[PDB]
Amino acid sequence: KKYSIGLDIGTNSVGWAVITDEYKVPSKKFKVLGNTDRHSIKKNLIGALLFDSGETAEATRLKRTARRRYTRRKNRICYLQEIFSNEMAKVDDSFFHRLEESFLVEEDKKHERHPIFGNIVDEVAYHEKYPTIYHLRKKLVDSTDKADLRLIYLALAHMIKFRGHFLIEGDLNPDNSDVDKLFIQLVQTYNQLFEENPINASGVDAKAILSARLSKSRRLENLIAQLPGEKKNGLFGNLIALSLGLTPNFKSNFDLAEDAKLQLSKDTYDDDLDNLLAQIGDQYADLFLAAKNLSDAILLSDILRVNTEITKAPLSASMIKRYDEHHQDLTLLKALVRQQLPEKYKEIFFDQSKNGYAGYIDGGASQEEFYKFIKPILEKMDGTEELLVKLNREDLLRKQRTFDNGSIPHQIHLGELHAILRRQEDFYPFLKDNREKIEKILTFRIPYYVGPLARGNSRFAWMTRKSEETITPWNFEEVVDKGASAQSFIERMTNFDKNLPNEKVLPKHSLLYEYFTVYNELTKVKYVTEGMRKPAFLSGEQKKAIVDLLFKTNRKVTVKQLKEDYFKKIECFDSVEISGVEDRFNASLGTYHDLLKIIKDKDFLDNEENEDILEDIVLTLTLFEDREMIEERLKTYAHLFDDKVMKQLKRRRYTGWGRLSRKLINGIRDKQSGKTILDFLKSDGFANRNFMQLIHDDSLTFKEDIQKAQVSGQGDSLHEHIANLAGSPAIKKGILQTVKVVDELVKVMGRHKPENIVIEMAQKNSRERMKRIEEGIKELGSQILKEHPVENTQLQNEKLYLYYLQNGRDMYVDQELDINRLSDYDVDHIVPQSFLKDDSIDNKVLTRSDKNRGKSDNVPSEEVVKKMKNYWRQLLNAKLITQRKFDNLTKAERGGLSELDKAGFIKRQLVETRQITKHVAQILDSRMNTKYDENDKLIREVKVITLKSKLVSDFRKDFQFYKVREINNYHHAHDAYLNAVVGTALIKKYPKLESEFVYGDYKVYDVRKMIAKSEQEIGKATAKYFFYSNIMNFFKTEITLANGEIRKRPLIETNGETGEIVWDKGRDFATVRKVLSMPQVNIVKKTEVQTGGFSKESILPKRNSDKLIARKKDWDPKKYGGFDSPTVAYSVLVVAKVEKGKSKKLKSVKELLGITIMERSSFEKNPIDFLEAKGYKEVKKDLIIKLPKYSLFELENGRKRMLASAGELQKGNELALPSKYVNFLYLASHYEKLKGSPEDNEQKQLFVEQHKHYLDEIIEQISEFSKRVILADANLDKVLSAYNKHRDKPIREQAENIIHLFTLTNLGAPAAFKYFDTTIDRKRYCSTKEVLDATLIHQSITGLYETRIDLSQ
DNA sequence: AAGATGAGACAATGGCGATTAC
RNA sequence: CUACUCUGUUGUUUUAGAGCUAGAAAUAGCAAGUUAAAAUAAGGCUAGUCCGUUAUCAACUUGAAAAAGUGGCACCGAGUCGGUGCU
DNA sequence: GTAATGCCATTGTCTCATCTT
Repeated sequence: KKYSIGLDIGTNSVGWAVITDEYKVPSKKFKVLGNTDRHSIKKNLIGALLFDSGETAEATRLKRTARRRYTRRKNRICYLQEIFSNEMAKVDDSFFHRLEESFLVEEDKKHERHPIFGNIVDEVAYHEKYPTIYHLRKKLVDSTDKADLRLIYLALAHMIKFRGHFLIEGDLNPDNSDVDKLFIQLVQTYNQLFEENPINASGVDAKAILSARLSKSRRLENLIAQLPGEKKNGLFGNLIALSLGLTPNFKSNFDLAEDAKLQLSKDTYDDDLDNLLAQIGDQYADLFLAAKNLSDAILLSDILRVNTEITKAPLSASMIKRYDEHHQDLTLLKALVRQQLPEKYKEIFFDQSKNGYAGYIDGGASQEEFYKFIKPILEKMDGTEELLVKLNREDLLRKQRTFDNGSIPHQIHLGELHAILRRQEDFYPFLKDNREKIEKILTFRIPYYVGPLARGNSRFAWMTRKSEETITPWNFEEVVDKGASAQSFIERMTNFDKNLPNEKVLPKHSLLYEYFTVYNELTKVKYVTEGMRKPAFLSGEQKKAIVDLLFKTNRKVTVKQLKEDYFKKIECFDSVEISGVEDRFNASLGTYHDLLKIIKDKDFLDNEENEDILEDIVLTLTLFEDREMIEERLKTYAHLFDDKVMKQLKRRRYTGWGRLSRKLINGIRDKQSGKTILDFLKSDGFANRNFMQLIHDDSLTFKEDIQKAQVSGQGDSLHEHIANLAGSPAIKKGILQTVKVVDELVKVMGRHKPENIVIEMAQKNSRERMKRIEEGIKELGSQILKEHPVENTQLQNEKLYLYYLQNGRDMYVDQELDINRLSDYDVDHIVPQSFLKDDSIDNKVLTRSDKNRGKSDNVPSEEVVKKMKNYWRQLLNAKLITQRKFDNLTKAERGGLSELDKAGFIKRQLVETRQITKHVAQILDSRMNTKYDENDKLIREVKVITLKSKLVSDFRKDFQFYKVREINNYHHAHDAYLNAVVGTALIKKYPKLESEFVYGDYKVYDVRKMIAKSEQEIGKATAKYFFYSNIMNFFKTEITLANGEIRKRPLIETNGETGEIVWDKGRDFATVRKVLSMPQVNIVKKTEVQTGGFSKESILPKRNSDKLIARKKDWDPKKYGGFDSPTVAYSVLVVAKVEKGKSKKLKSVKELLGITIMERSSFEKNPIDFLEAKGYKEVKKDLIIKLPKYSLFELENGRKRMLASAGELQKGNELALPSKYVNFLYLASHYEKLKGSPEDNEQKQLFVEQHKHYLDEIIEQISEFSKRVILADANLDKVLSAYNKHRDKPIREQAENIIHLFTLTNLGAPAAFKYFDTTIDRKRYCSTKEVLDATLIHQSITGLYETRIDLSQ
């Protein structure tokens, strides 16, 4: 029995269906295991696996690095105590011991409750003498007297524990720290990036402006006032606003559609910066980097207020001044409030719940919340000067430990540490002996390229050891093989090219890469002069001349500079027109101009012998960021340069990686031509092929070379094949599940492999079209928006959007369209639906009658093209229409549609562009087909067909097999079935087109033979598959062309070459409808142990509740607080006995106990001991059942539940709504947006109106389903009541809201939903009792093989 | 008319506590 | 398009920073607050300045584990699958 | 006393209304 499998792979579901030769879904009897009376069940071979999305490893990575940081910080403190130990033992015996046990309460604390001195008197004296640690630090830096060793340790430990950032390398100096130098660097980067209309800031006094004590916005405005050519909303103004701490919007600066806001203080700035940079290119990356540096400088000046130089510790003195000012402002505030506003004093200083001062100090109230709370209070009170100016300047009652301290470099803390060590050096000899040791503890930082200092038991570590001793900050240089460690780092961090494995990818800023992309963008440029009247691609000599003369002289090349300074200057061409590019060249030779600015030797940059040297330099600067390792890897080229520019070269840094390798760009060579990819880009004769075309085109050896190396890089296991794929972990999980589903399906069919496996990979728009309309209108100059104003909400209508796209004019006739008579007007297709199924705006026009297109079934005639070509050219250059639409509109002037165009349409409909789909097909093909013959040829028994979603979607829309995702989860399985049907139909109808869809080595049939010329009526003497280029015409009974003639096709479609019936237009559509109507579809929720964090991360205060979880073994949460809300890994049905407490009373209980993630290892180590520790006795070990999340139970009347938890359930049933209601809902909800022909649209609308009683019937279906299964009668009553409340509303709205009503009945967790204004809150199933007497159903991945256990026992 | 800030609603399911009802 | 290394600042939690005056308390009037220690997934053995939140996971049999095995075919129907013949 | 009906969480984010430029 031959069969085929259809698959719909997604990130949260995998649809699957099995079809026969007559497009039927088999129904089979499957054995049922367990201990019930049901031994067989009938199931349809169609279903869908559902599963939670796979997660990325980012969060785990962050947590891991955080753990490492905490560990290493604690180790730093342990090092400091190790240095201090013997002399602290001589001074105080239990000092460090008291410091470690500071957290414990006095009952559990073995030593005195007072940490530092152990007696209350000395503690009071210390705190009064030093109320903050910065007081002690400033004293120890500015006092020559001998100090107590405990206080010295406190200062050093505070400076080491919170040591500051490492963003600045080397000693602190004005070149990389003062605001002025970084401002000059910012305007230098700005002028370098533009140079046309640059900003000159020679006169500015950046220090006096940026460091001045004023509000942020007023400082920004004051700096803008000093630059008359720039404004606050300019790019530079937005950069300064970003550097000062404001939230500037860069949307207007780059005309981006979506608003991109950046805030340096926000933790999510980097990925936001990566999104923005992705939109505008990485040329601005270093610009924003300089802004960040400038921000830190400004921040450092905001903290380093005490610049008077009378002290040696600027930071500690500044914190003292902040303390004093805080004290003054506090006492003044209390005085003013008590004087003027006696009432509400308690709300500010005692209440603490509403963000008062007590909330600012003792409650969870941030600085911005406290300021926001006290701003109106200060405004209302009198005598509040000198506090509001501080509040607006964000310097009122500041704490010493705030979010600003991230900007403090570690060289300052190092300075204060050096000062303290030097002051107390002679008094304590071991400080003199261990000065460099302590300094090394503060300054030592494990390099990125060394990584975890493991000894073989770390999956993430790679470093090499030159000894066998504990790595410390002092012996790191002589124990860590930095050379070998850096080499391993290189070997690990080098990703391999997806096109060619086993070859390292070049850096993104490599010179050869920039040359490659520059030529790749330049080769798609076409020029038309005055006389030739036809587009001609640039020749090799032209490319070399333009590159050498223009691209090697300026960073930005625009079309105007290109035509003015090359074509007119050298080629003497007065007027040129360019279609390939829009405004400028996206590619650029950034690295070239960077190196030119560094070494200032233009001839050296163009010598082809020095290419490898420059590639080595860029690679070294890309891989590493540390100055020492860069100097080590750049020492070989010290003699080449003058050693002045070498310093500037070492300061340059590059980040990023490309996607292609050197061997692909300029390595592999065509055997016949003898030219590499780059050589083909530079020279290719008349026609110039781009990169993607060389990969696609089979006439060259490049495609063969890329294909033949794909299987070398692969591995042996399935896991390695899945890990090598290029996709998110979610789709990789879905792919693995798909493979397993295929394995089970071929097992179910008696180990018979299928014949075919068909695979499918499962307000902004209004803004884009609005910006498009506004730019087109502003460019043209017709003020249609003035006489007929519209908003982005109304622009969703097709006919109105087309009305505004066409300047309010008819496309075929020279007359204006009537704004308020669009119902009489028709929407025409530039390329008819009989040739290509393209219903986008790119191929649609609006006109009063589609008879104006003319009599031909092709593109519009030449008589209309000749009349309207000028107006279409004005709409073209005004960006109202695209280049392709203009090409299609004016195709009759060039003969009309051609065989190459029809072949392009066929390839557009039949080939899948996504690489991930091809790799999945490769995996399935390799796993399914594994036989050979005597020779070395692969026998392909199973064909893996790759299909596009558009085909099945159009199949649904054309024949009313409508999809409504909100009804149930059946649509995945249905999509898989329809994929199988369409795939099998296409492989049966057109076997010679196997190379388009089927994976593997096939004959590359040129499509020119297949396309029939001059309507040969698909003759049989010659092949002639089709005259009309639409592949899905044979499913249709009639074919309506663009003129109105209705062509007829036979009732039974058969293959021409083999005489096999491929589609019976009666029996097969009836079969498809019957399959779509089946109510039993196997929907399976993949059961999964829950993993991840133990609980909510919140560390809650102490409470009298046994739900609290201890943060450490001996930290009783009733005294110390802790975590609550643990996640249940899985539930465990246990049959056991418990003590009632009134007596022994071993009542035999049966209940689900949730094993939390934290408890899992202990429970699995020894379950019985764990359960006895929980209180259970005489546990029936053999009856314990492991129940992971989504475990399925069936109760009475087919009602089903899924396990969400140990104490909560989810809905387990699917609502098999009849097909007629699904189609009615789709039609009623899509009333205005039918997007079909007018007659067809009228038919659908009349069908909806004639069948409006289906609304009440659907409500009845939801009601009866809910009463049987859902059991939420309060919500059902709410629903029915709301439906009766809104029966007056239009049919469309009632349909749209019934769609929301199906959330009441959906499989999975209950969720709230809205019926018009009314909201129905979720009813949860917060009890697991009933499942203890239900039937548990263990399911295979396909759900076919079941095991039913009656838990009554 | 555009940009920024504040408030009311959405994500999105399960655990905790309170509540209420038998 | 994933994956990875180095690093910081906040935050939270207990304890320390003596509260003072009345009053049998309850509760009232005021003073004060900015800082610090320690933990920051419980923990693990392999004892490293390492690892612990990703991937993977129905049931049953054999195994410490990677992993191997276990479930008849047609026909008439179709409310979550039912019925009939052969085997 | 036991068993079935709103807030919080890595407290993010999006849209609408009002005020300011």
